[PDB]
Amino acid sequence: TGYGITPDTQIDAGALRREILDDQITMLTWTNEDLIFYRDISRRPAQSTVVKYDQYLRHGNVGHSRFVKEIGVAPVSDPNIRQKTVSMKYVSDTKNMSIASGLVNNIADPSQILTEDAIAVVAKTIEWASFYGDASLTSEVEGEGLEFDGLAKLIDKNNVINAKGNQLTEKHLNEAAVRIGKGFGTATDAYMPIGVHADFVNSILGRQMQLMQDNSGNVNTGYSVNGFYSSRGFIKLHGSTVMENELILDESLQPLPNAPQPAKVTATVETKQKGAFENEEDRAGLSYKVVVNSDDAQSAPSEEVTATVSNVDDGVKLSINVNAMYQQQPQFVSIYRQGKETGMYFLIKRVPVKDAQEDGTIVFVDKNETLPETADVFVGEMSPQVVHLFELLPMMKLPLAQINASITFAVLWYGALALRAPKKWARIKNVRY
Repeated sequence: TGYGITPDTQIDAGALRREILDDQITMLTWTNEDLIFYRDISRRPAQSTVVKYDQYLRHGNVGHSRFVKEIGVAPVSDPNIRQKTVSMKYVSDTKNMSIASGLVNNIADPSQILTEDAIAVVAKTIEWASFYGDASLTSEVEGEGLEFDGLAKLIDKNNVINAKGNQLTEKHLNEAAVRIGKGFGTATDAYMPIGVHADFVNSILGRQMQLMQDNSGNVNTGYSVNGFYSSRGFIKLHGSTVMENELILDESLQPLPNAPQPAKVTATVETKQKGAFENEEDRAGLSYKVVVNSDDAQSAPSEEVTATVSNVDDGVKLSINVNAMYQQQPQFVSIYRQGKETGMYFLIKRVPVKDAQEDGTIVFVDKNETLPETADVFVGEMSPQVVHLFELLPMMKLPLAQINASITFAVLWYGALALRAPKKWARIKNVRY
């Protein structure tokens, strides 16, 4: 009031006559441009039913048999198997504008800030849909609304485990490049996260020292590493800055979301008291922290291996984390994710396994793998004949019908990601950040 002002909290019950100011928004987040794997994947349409056919070769029999005197035996050529892969439908849109707050005075808003929020949220859910989730066998056998994953199905012989999270020693990349060698192809790219492509620089390499006749003072230091080449020359387009699963919001940011429509918090996983049979050393005991119930159609337990087990490479496997799932229908729970321990050290959770759901009673999960560090980096050949993204209908927006004098709103399809060469690509696990 009166004379003298500031800092004064502008309630006019706390204040005087003076006129506050305001600005243009400044986005600190993942942007749209900052997505990469979704930017470079080549894309062709699948005009189809949600399925389609992919026709795929494996070759003849040569050996000591065929060995040439007069005639052969049975010139049976090939299997040529065929493999479908389904499309998937994943618009995620709850958009609203109160005709009140669309018509008042604004900041540049909203129906541009909304379309951005949409096209961004879906077109991120694409590449995240590419890097992790397979079709998790759901409440009962079928596909699911989840995109049959880009790199989960890949793993057959190409995942070179780093027995513990270690550096990228440039020997591993070489190994994944000869693995993709025997698959008749030459790995041209690499990806994810930016918490490796640094620690592949600041930890290991770039420590050549040039102590020369060299001027005092002004000179650079350090090293910036792209264009690695081993068997065959390539680039690492790398450092997405995106991980969703890897860092679980199961941290203190854990928030029940309307436990009405959020399936009931899982029974805090039955404590293993881990017994040592399955491949492992003799680990410690294991503890459990009651879960924080999660979004539409998923419940996620927490702990895995807690106290003493974590001295290097004991391969300590929490024996039975038995998740007792009891739910009143909200969305009958499907994926019950065991998101493993805080880390040996820096306490924020991680995500070892999304396990599709069957027992007939409590889910059973043995453990040790991948646990817990930021891990993957994905090397292989991106080229329209190898990693290929099927767009049933491109991203569109359709309006909807009004009831509450709000306005609903939507974006639309993407479809699925199909490999033509499930062996010509490679992913290595348990790197570090």
